[PDB]
Amino acid sequence: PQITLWKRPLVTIKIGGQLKEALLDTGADDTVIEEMSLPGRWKPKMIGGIGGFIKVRQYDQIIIEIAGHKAIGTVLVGPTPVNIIGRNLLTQIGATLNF
Amino acid sequence: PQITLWKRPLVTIKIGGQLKEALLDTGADDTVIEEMSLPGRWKPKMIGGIGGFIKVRQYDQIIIEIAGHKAIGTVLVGPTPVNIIGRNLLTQIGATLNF
Ligand SMILES: COc1ccc(S(=O)(=O)N(CC(C)C)C[C@@H](O)[C@H](Cc2ccccc2)NC(=O)O[C@@H]2CC[C@@H]3C[C@H]4CO[C@@H](C)[C@@]42O3)cc1
Ligand SMILES: [Cl-]
Repeated sequence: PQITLWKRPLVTIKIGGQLKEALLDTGADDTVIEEMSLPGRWKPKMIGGIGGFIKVRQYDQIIIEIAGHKAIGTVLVGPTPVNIIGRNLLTQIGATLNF
Repeated sequence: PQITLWKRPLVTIKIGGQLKEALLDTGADDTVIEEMSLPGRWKPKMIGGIGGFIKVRQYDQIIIEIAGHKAIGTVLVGPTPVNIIGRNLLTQIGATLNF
């Protein structure tokens, strides 16, 4: 698909057996998902945005379906107000910015 | 151009006579630039990201050249770690997300 940017670029994702809405975000290095339970070991991490830093749990090798496209990578879980699909997974579905 | 996302999508902008680097950010509604002096009156705005809220100054109808494309629109000025080009100006230069 080609997605215009008049509105937030939100898509449906499947992660950990649940359906969620998430933002396709070229400004995010990593993918950040609201608090949920995932399997495996995790390590703590601090990530910084506008307004300061938050603590998240880093999970590796997580499978995510993004608008029907399967991808695997690291997912950060923490108190974000919006689910964010970052560059580490956008590259895997072949996403590009065009102008 | 067509910009892949294996690296941060950084571009050169020109604003108020100065060259700066900025991130093309589909996850940002608005455009936010580090502290600088711009012409005209400003208005207050609160913006919220991952780490809380900050107060910024809103300037309207600012000329800005983004990777050689001219845009005229609203720019927010405040303590941001990186200069962010958001959807308000990405739509003016005709940017889309494709996969
Ligand atoms: C290592 O991995 C990461 C991954 C992500 C982040 S990140 O979330 O911190 N970030 C990184 C940028 C700032 C360098 C990704 C950016 O796309 C963010 C996404 C977003 C949208 C909505 C809510 C939270 C986060 N966007 C935003 O902050 O948008 C807000 C939205 C409301 C208004 C409109 C915008 C103009 O100013 C900002 C503060 C905004 O206020 C950092 C590190
Ligand atoms: Cl990854």
